[PDB]
Amino acid sequence: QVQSGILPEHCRAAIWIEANLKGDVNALREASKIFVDNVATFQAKFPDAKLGAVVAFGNNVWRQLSGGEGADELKDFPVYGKGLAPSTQYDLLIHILSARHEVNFSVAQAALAAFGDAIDVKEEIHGFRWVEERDLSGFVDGTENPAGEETRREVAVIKDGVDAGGSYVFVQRWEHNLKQLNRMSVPDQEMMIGRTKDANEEIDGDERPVTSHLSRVDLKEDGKGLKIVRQSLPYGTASGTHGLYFCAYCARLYNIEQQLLSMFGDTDGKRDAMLRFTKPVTGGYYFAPSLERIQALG
Amino acid sequence: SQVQSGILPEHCRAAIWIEANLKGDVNALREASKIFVDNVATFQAKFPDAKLGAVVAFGNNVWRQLSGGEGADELKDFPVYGKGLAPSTQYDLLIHILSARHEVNFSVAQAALAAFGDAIDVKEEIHGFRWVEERDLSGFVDGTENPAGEETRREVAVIKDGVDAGGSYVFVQRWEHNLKQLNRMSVPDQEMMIGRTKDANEEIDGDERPVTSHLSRVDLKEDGKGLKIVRQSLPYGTASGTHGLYFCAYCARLYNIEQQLLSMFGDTDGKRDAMLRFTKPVTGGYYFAPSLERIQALG
Ligand code: HEM
Ligand code: HEM
Ligand SMILES: [C-]#N
Ligand SMILES: [C-]#N
Ligand SMILES: [Mg+2]
Ligand SMILES: [Mg+2]
Repeated sequence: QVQSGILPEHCRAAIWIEANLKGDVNALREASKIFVDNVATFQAKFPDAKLGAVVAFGNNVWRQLSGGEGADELKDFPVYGKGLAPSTQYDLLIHILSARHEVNFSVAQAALAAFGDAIDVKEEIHGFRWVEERDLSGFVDGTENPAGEETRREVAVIKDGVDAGGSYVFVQRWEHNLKQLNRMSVPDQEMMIGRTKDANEEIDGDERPVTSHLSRVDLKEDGKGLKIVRQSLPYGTASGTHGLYFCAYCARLYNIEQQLLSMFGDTDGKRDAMLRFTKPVTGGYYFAPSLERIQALG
Repeated sequence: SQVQSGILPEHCRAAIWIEANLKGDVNALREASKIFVDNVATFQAKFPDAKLGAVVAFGNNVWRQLSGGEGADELKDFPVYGKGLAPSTQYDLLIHILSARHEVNFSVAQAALAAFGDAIDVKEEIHGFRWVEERDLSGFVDGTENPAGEETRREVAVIKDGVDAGGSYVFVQRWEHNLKQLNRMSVPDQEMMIGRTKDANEEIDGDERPVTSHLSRVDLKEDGKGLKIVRQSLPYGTASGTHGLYFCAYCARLYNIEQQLLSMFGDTDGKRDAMLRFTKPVTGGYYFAPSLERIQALG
């Protein structure tokens, strides 16, 4: 019932396509059914890839496709920090992940053939897992990410009601300035993140700044963690733009939004220390329906 | 007398090509090149699993300066072919990194940029990937008649004696495929354009295919001796944006490459390559890849 791209772990490569609807919204119903069938065909042809994919929709388009039923938290991605986090809300998100970039490329081509000229592609990002599963900053990223199908489903997948099997998606492309990062001593970079760089040990919450990344995003509400399932990957060229393509799934949009309000100064007026070397340049929220919901579109 | 590690490896799934111009004094390339080939050895020791190789190669103007004009007799700036059908974008430096792991290539590319620093102006950076069934994005298999095995690849690509022993000439040319235009062609018309069958990859006989077919343009012989080259090309791009083939070839003589270009672009017999119907070259450059010892001896 869940779309195949939400739960797989340790993907080596991904493709994210963000697009606007040019045509009639009804064009998305047949295209989405064709695409999920193409995904099943590619999984049968390349079982070693561990391929998964997700089709997700922006607020305006999803309200039309669903007739206003469910997806109660869905809204256009707002700016956070009064503009520190910009907003680039589009209508459609396609997320393709697997162990093989070449298979993702064929799947991306099938997605574009299915949607055709009904969409205007705004962004296409090719993610790759880097050496030692580190972010391009040199810090390991995924250590506290929910692990195993059971916990990932608990965090990411809606349990009951009309949206059972669905998930909320957040995508945000960051552009790293590695020259500005390298000007920082390793201990200063470690206090900025909240984990040691080489050994990847958590720095105690009482011993690191409240602006450290972990202090901004490891949030609890009366001891219950506001967890999310991250599928982010590094991207870019060595000589041009590079950074992290942030991607997260959650059964509630609330958990993601509380982390953004914290990181961008809206909650307590303090900003994530990572803003010293990297910045977000896109931002969008989407609703990922269940596979049964996609089949019930036409 | 040792060949640079990136020329001969076969079947590497990923590559990075960086093309750049020199901003200041040519001297800056001397230490940077030594640092970079040392970084390559360090990365091979750290990621023995990667099967990493790399090449540093130089354009005519900068190689004449670094070599004092000795050797590399065929080197010259890449000219236009077909009076402009093949454009020319000759730069000063080419860095080619290939391995079984794109992530390792990325670290090596960053080390190359750290070594050369602000002495260079990067003009192009292309990330190549091997596609499904080793096919070009056009859907045709690549590589079938490419020299195979170290022995033949060395014979074709590596200079055997003299001051340039262990070196090679490099040609790079980025093509932009129009897959929509290709898909308007029937499969039999695409097969006559290439000179091989599409699904089974069987050669169409030379007397049964047009003289404009790709194989008829580039499978050239001089009294029965093939003008062979070692190709290291890979597909590149985005599905929604620009994509195609990043053509890359190594040869012990620049002559073999040039005869194929004169043929493909209409200079030899007035006929051009049928692939121009759906794809076009947008860059072009020739470089000289010295042997590892000649790079170590830069100073
Ligand atoms: C430049 C952008 C970012 C970088 C480089 C980055 C990097 C990291 C690193 C290195 C970790 C620690 C390793 C781990 O446990 O996964 C981490 C953890 C985390 N990040 Fe980020 N991050 C970024 C943006 C974001 C954003 C935008 C969010 C949420 C909206 C976020 C949410 C999280 C969460 C929830 C954790 C786990 C915290 C915990 O429970 O320990 N990150 N990030
Ligand atoms: C869009 C650009 C190109 C495409 C799609 C392309 C495609 C192909 C294909 C499908 C083959 C047949 C399989 C094989 O034997 O490898 C081939 C062969 C070959 N291509 Fe290309 N090619 C391109 C450009 C070039 C260029 C620029 C050159 C040389 C300057 C070249 C030289 C060769 C050679 C020597 C062969 C082997 C011919 C033989 O001996 O049978 N190609 N190419
Ligand atoms: C954080 N990723
Ligand atoms: C030709 N490759
Ligand atoms: Mg924690
Ligand atoms: Mg032949």
